[PDB]
Amino acid sequence: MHIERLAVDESVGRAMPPQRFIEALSDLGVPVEFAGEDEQFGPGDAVASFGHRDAFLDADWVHCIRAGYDEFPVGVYEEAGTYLTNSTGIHGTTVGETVAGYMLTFARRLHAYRDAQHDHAWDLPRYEEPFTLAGERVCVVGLGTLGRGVVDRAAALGMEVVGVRRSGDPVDNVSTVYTPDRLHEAIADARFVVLATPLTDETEGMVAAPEFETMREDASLVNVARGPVVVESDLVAALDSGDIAGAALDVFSEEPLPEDSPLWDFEDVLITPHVSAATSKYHEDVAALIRENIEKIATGDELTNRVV
Amino acid sequence: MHIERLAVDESVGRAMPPQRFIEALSDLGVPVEFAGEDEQFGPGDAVASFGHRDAFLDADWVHCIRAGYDEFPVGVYEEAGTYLTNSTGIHGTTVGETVAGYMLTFARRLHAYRDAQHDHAWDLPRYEEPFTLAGERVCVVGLGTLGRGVVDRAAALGMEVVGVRRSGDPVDNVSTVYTPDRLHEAIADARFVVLATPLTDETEGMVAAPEFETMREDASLVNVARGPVVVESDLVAALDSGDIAGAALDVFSEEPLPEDSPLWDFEDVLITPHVSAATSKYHEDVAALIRENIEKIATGDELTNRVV
Ligand SMILES: NC(=O)c1ccc[n+]([C@@H]2O[C@H](COP(=O)([O-])OP(=O)(O)OC[C@H]3O[C@@H](n4cnc5c(N)ncnc54)[C@H](OP(=O)(O)O)[C@@H]3O)[C@@H](O)[C@H]2O)c1
Ligand SMILES: NC(=O)c1ccc[n+]([C@@H]2O[C@H](COP(=O)([O-])OP(=O)(O)OC[C@H]3O[C@@H](n4cnc5c(N)ncnc54)[C@H](OP(=O)(O)O)[C@@H]3O)[C@@H](O)[C@H]2O)c1
Ligand SMILES: [Cl-]
Ligand SMILES: [Cl-]
Ligand SMILES: [Cl-]
Ligand SMILES: [K+]
Ligand SMILES: [K+]
Ligand SMILES: [K+]
Ligand SMILES: [K+]
Ligand SMILES: [K+]
Ligand SMILES: [K+]
Ligand SMILES: [K+]
Ligand SMILES: [K+]
Ligand SMILES: [K+]
Ligand SMILES: [K+]
Ligand SMILES: [K+]
Ligand SMILES: [K+]
Ligand SMILES: [Mg+2]
Ligand SMILES: [Mg+2]
Ligand SMILES: [Mg+2]
Ligand SMILES: [Mg+2]
Ligand SMILES: [Mg+2]
Ligand SMILES: [Mg+2]
Repeated sequence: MHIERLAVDESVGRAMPPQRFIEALSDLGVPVEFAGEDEQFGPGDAVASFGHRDAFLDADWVHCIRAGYDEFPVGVYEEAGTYLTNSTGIHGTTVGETVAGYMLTFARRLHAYRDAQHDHAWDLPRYEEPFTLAGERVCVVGLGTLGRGVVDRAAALGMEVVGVRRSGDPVDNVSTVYTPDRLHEAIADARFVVLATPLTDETEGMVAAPEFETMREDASLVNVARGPVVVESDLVAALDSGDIAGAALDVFSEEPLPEDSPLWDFEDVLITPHVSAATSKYHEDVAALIRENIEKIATGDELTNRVV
Repeated sequence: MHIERLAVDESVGRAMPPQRFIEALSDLGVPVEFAGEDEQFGPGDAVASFGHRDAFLDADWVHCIRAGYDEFPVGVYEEAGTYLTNSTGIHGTTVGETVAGYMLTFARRLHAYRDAQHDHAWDLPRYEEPFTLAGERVCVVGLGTLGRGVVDRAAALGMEVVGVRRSGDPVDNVSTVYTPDRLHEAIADARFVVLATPLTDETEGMVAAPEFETMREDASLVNVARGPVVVESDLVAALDSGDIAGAALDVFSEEPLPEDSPLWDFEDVLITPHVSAATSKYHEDVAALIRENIEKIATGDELTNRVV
């Protein structure tokens, strides 16, 4: 399979300016070209894209610039003979730092202080409100690149770390790992529950009213995975009733989050606009994977992060 | 010395409910009692207090429940034969976590997102705005309990750490230690400059217009020390002119921060109301110091954290 061109789909703009990425891929050994949204593809084309387009099935290879490839019809790629790769492996530091930032925000009450800053108010916390992450329990659901980025930072901060993954097998810096049919055992005693799984048939709606019942009333949910891993209306109901204390949410069942969502209005909810993995160097981070896979395809080696 | 009672001055309420601290010391080996602000003291009395009262000079021992004793008349304690101890040693985790929180808030843009949350606005950052702490440089000025709490967390997050202390001697997790006469060299290339010194003769007004000139235009100041280590009007001017990018400020020249201060209104300033060390377990953390010095008094050993 003989790549002659890398097309950079305009949808990459949802993560990074296309020209920054195109410039990062100079010296690839094939030309790199911008592709607008209604262009055609053919043999010899590789495409780098955020979203899926059916026109891509005329190309030889699509590199999805996201870790999560849930919006791509994987079955149709195989039939068309188009390779599909993803960008898992590059988001550990960005998302790990954002999640550490969410947990420290809640522990040290930074968000409440920011609210007060708008009012020029010197509002002192109640004695019980500020706490330390050190000594507190976090459950990380999904123990891959994202989850491990969270775990390693949580462990370094002195948290007790448990988690969940498909295999249930051990992970460094996780004291106890559970399979997904022991999720309720994993989350029950945690001060924070972090979601870092792909969106699949299995994970869709994982976290719903039963899970919020099981969680501690003083616990917070962190979702940096995909919105539909949570049943969003159940999350709203749990927040309304005080079944849990709050949440840090980067992803939602409808994005952008509608202006009329109830989720904006809770003091102890942090909303971030699907930017937990944002970075001014995303173009370099993704370019490294493209260079790697170009070499693999050129030499007949197995592609890195091949989905189908 | 021979202690028969610990009085808990009501001013401890500026950090912790007095009854919580009294009850935490129910097995100390001497009785512990609430003291109101106009009580008198005598031989055998120890007193725990946030601030100084002249009535305490009739006691044998005052434990200041703060690390910083700059509002105590140290001179006069020696004359009265009253021992004075402070609470340095107990704020590393709380302040370390807060400062990691500030830094992660700036890197990951969480404060901007909080502001947008109030407006129900899905506001995407500029491409260049989000970055990672990993790989960025922090200079920690003061390498004691606070400063080491910052250092260790910064280092674990992948930062390059340099710092400043009086002795110049190496410190674990600091790549390069400078003496205070090389402050300008220490700060010049740092993305974050963190202040963690006591307020002394030498430290007052350390950070003023010339230091803001020296610092990078993209850098942020963190002050968790004392407000007067900074020349506050010079900080405002520096922020206005874009000499530095922003600041996380827990302490100020005048506290509470006056409502007319320009500091409240900068997007890239975080105001917190002298709470970087706040904790729902402060009672336990201070109690541990009392228990340690009661053992020292009983055995005739030197007191821990003795100021005079
Ligand atoms: N918010 C953002 O900007 C952002 C950025 C990047 C990624 N994401 C999302 O995060 C997802 C994960 O990315 P990643 O790079 O960390 O993926 P990854 O490295 O493939 O890790 C996935 C992890 O999920 C586990 N898992 C799968 N099904 C599970 C289940 N039912 N319950 C519990 N754990 C389960 C896997 O278990 P095993 O270890 O046993 O295989 C693995 O530990 C992506 O698919 C994407 O949706 C979000
Ligand atoms: N915001 C808050 O709520 C909060 C909480 C606790 C403390 N504080 C403030 O923080 C201060 C430090 O507390 P701590 O427990 O960390 O004290 P500490 O353990 O005694 O450490 C003080 C450090 O400052 C260094 N130092 C002294 N003069 C300096 C100078 N001119 N330039 C640079 N470094 C200098 C000392 O250097 P050497 O090691 O070489 O002697 C030491 O490393 C307290 O005095 C208090 O004012 C604030
Ligand atoms: Cl949903
Ligand atoms: Cl109480
Ligand atoms: Cl000043
Ligand atoms: K094809
Ligand atoms: K991975
Ligand atoms: K383990
Ligand atoms: K619950
Ligand atoms: K429960
Ligand atoms: K007790
Ligand atoms: K005395
Ligand atoms: K100390
Ligand atoms: K060192
Ligand atoms: K000066
Ligand atoms: K400057
Ligand atoms: K400069
Ligand atoms: Mg409140
Ligand atoms: Mg269920
Ligand atoms: Mg609202
Ligand atoms: Mg090879
Ligand atoms: Mg100077
Ligand atoms: Mg204002």
